[PDB]
Amino acid sequence: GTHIDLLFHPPRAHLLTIKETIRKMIKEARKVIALVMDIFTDVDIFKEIVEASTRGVSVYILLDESNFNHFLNMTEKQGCSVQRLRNIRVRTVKGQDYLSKTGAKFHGKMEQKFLLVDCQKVMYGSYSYMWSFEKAHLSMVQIITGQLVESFDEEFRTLYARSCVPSSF
Amino acid sequence: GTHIDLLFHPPRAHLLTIKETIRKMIKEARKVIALVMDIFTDVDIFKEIVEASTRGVSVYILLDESNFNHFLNMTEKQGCSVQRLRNIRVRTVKGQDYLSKTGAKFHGKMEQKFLLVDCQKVMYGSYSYMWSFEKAHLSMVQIITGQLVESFDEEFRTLYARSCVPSSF
Repeated sequence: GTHIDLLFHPPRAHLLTIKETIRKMIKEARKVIALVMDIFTDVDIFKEIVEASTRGVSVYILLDESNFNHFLNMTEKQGCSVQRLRNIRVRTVKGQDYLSKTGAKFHGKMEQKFLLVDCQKVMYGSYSYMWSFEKAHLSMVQIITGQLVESFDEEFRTLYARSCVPSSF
Repeated sequence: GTHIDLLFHPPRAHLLTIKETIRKMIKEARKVIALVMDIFTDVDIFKEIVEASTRGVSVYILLDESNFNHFLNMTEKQGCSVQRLRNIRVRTVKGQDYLSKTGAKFHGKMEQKFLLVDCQKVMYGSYSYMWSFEKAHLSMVQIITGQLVESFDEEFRTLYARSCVPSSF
């Protein structure tokens, strides 16, 4: 019962860019937006999420811990105190704990990127929400509907359980 | 007309790790292995691929250009002259050409990775073939069969057309 389409950046035969398709998915949200992302500095996509939250959509954002300050820096430059928006919850996720050969205890990264809307549609792939993925890199995503979406919902709830309030907050 | 299973690292409720599943896909190859990868330094996966090529399997490897010398250094340290293996072709892919803030010319990265075997099975996701994805990071892949595999074959041929002989050769 699963359907999958592919999109590329730079775009191939398809009408819309990956970024235009992200904006469409957020505009079409009725209930819930769930986002897992490694680096998030794109102001246009951020503005779309904030607008969704003002019309009553619940928004849950999970960001890689080591890159969180880039998101916080962007929201501040835009004049937005995001921690005051009650309809948006932002939390951070760490990778595995490991020890370096000088004995220090480090953690790695959450290497995971997907957008899950109304428990009904997913965008999954290698595109991160930053300028370099518009101007510099080659990337691809899947647009997913049907039974497989339930597996992405289960993984989002598992990462949300692991996630923490950001230390800056 | 497409079936998809999810695997995680660290593993969840599945018997094999992602790396064990990669080795199994390569051992089961009968005709062709097509790999797209951003960084490749895992000696164990490299040895499985070489073994497949001695079996008569045709192997095509596409690597991100900026990271290529990490792969070359690993093969040399293992005492392998990968140039000499006629059944393996290794080529590099560049991202988009762009101009930086200061006007310097750079190219971006190929942010893509997937393993395509015998034109009938794909592993697609965020796992790279390096130590950090075993011990430090969280990642996920899909095992894909059915009609969508043709779309990955088409994209591999398009990337192969774009790709170049590595400058380091």
